Amino acid sequence: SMLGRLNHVAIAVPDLEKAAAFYKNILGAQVSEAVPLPEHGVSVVFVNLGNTKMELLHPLGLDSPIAGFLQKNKAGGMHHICIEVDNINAAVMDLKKKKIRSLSEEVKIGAHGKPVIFLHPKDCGGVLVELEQA
Amino acid sequence: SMLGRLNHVAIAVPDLEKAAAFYKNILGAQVSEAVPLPEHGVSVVFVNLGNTKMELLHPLGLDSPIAGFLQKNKAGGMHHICIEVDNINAAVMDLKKKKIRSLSEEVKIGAHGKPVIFLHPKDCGGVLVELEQA
Ligand SMILES: [Co+2]
Ligand SMILES: [Co+2]
Repeated sequence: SMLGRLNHVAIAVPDLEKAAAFYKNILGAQVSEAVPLPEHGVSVVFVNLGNTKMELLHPLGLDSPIAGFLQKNKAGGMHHICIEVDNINAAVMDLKKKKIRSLSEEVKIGAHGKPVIFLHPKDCGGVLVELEQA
Repeated sequence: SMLGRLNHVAIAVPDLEKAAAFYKNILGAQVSEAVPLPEHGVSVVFVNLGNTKMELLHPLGLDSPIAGFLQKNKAGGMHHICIEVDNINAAVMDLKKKKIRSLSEEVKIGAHGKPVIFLHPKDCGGVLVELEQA
């Protein structure tokens, strides 16, 4: 099938250090060191749950894509899910053909250095969905 | 005691049939029939992504535990993540000993027929977390 695995659940957090330490030292998760991603305006910590990852995100620089989310959601919150696709270009053409209003039109290189597209919550799906080339 | 896999990401949706059909017929996901869970005050559709599932949730009756979420988030939204643990009782005692204010006291039987506990976003972790016995 075109649609694949859940690659990550992304959580925006107001304190990346504290969030990472909670998963690591309270819950006993496998947690990475923080990685700055300046191109993407965030810092990330990866929580490896074995089957998938949680990405803990915090703004990096004054123009972060998640800065506005953290003003609304001061305690942090679930920000998006990311599901893999076998072929992102075939997937974009298909979704364009289906004429869905949530499609974000332009394929960009995402935080993993692979092409992605975002579907906003505009067709009953209920969540921001990042689709990433597998 | 030891933390395990992500069992599900739960999404609250204002229209369960519309959300299910989006995943199935727009994204090409494997999607269950809607299952009412009256004891838990919701109806669920399971989206099987192979590595984990999405549980799409809609209120069933008046005092649904997600009814209040759906008033705040009219388009619906990510409601919780569920992570497995090998021993729910051990985890509850460990968490009670760590004195974390996110801990929700009562072990209940969840929709999967397994004991669960919830931790709220009160300790820098960013999301509602359900822990469920493996
Ligand atoms: Co992402
Ligand atoms: Co759940």
